[PDB]
Amino acid sequence: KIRLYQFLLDLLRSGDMKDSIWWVDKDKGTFQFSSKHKEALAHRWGIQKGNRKKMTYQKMARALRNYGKTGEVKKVKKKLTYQFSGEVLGRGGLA
DNA sequence: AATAAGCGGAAGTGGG
DNA sequence: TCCCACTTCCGCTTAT
Ligand code: NA
Repeated sequence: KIRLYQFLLDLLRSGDMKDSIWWVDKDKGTFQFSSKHKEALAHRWGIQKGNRKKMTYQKMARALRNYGKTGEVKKVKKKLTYQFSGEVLGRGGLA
């Protein structure tokens, strides 16, 4: 099963949910979710995973928080805004 | 208050 | 056994 950070990077590449998530500074890997449309994106994550319950943005963000220590995704000091690591960005484009 | 978001411990579930 | 990679639940805090 795909990892959450990869699901998000792939969405940003495809633009399929551009009203729910977007790059802020793609060269730096900063991205942001829509206040009003993030739940639809969270629902898609849960369905992709086949989880028992309906996924919510809150649960998805709780998972994102666990990447802060290992570094794949860090929370930036703006609402609903995060930053991928250089490792995630480089390996992603190469893959 | 109403609404929204942030913080994050802890217990539960997957798939090795 | 026991970690992976989250998921789910819960109580608390901050927004300015
Ligand atoms: Na605010």
